[PDB]
Amino acid sequence: SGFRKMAFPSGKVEGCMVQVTCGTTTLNGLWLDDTVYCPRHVICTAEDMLNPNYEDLLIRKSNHSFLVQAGNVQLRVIGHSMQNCLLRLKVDTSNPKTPKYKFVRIQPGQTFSVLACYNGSPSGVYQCAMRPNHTIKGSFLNGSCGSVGFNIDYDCVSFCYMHHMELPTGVHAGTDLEGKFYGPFVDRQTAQAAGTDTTITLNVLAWLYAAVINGDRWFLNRFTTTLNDFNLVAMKYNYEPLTQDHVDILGPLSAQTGIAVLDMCAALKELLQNGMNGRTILGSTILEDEFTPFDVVRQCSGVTFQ
Ligand SMILES: CC(C)C[C@H](NC(=O)/C=C/c1ccccc1)C(=O)N[C@H](C=O)C[C@@H]1CCNC1=O
Repeated sequence: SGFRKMAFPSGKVEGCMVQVTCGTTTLNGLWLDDTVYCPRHVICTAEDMLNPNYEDLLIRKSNHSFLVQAGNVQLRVIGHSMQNCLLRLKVDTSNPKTPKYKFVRIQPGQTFSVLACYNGSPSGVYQCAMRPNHTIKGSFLNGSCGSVGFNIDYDCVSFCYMHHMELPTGVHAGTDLEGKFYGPFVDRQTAQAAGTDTTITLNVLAWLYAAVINGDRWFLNRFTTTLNDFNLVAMKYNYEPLTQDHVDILGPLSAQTGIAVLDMCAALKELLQNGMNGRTILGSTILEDEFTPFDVVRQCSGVTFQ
């Protein structure tokens, strides 16, 4: 029993974090096979960071403008290129600790683990949701750029995020591992506002199913609702519209609890309209939206506490 925001075990990723220095700027790089990936603003000085032209800044560097340190071992750069907002450094050594990996671009509402690192040395692990507005509510200080977000399937690491910047509201923005930003952000030392954000309705629902799987039914009711009538309430409460695909996705959790999706939607509509009346759900006083249906199936028992 229990339900916690749970990261993936970070060991396979720890073995790939390195430190990358260029001039005075130092940040983290990801070392896989014979390549180190890292944010391209490592080649920027304080002057450059406001309005940098990275094509121009980069051609002025050689391979030996870049210092790559893996633990104590210094790694020799033997090639470099720019891929969107990333730099690809080829090094003379292949990382023997490289795991089976893919690069994926996650979709809004999906979750991933973050391995926060400073000077190429892992520091902490936590679980994040890609918000609809393409930000993540991370925990990052100066020096954290190059930290990665990842999921782990069996023994394959799916890298999906590299950290680049912090927005004025304290949330974070970054790229996939091809250097393409999530959301409309750019790597420039300027304030850029997150778009307005929304609650992830599919995740709220998967988590109410987790509560029932773990044996708690107090919030259910006798009513039901149409998709459209639910979506009138969701829009009043700044919840994402529920679609027929999201209903379909909840099929397995609906099956395991015996609670039809639109019945659970009627439960959520009532929770939105009346509040929770000083009660908790899975230990929380608010409706949680950073667990996907995949997260719920992964963590809960396949046997409901009936
Ligand atoms: C050249 C750019 C892309 C670098 C990036 N710059 C920024 O994140 C600037 C953010 C900002 C906030 C308010 C007003 C104006 C700007 C950065 O510092 N990135 C840092 C990576 O090293 C991570 C920051 C540092 C503090 N917490 C973080 O997540």
